[PDB]
Amino acid sequence: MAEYGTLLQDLTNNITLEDLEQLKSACKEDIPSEKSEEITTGSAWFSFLESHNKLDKDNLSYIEHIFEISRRPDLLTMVVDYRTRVLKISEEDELDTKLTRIPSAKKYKDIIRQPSEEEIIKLAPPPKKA
Repeated sequence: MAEYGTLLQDLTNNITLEDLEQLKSACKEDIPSEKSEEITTGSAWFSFLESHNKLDKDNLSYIEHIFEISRRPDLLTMVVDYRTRVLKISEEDELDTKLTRIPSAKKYKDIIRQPSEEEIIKLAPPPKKA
């Protein structure tokens, strides 16, 4: 999920305001013009997209299309290459399986799973004054 954030950020880094409008132009059919006005960045778009059902942490099919229909294979390439690269890392077997709440396979949330890994938390370099 983090790589995905950076992925979008990476193409966003290569995303020009002009290029975005091209994406937006292509997205005129998928994304509303009322929101296109505030899409001054790939981040602004992805954020809107994220805020909406246009872009999940792993769903880039619609965006990858934008990058495809638009004449900017450089951004698409990052998304495309990332798709496989992160997929090659996060080699999930239950990706094709639509099983959600399956205590017989999937793990329930009755157990409290904390995301704060305080074990390897000392490896972070925060800008706090000593």
